[PDB]
Amino acid sequence: SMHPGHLKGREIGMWYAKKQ
DNA sequence: TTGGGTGGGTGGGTGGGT
Repeated sequence: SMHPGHLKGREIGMWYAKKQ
């Protein structure tokens, strides 16, 4: 409800690698 | 043959690889 999760690859790593 | 640890693992492996 806050993170993508549906992303695959650097897509999610560059979306918020800052975890949460 | 579909990224890498020049990002992290109280994001996850019902996402893929080193």
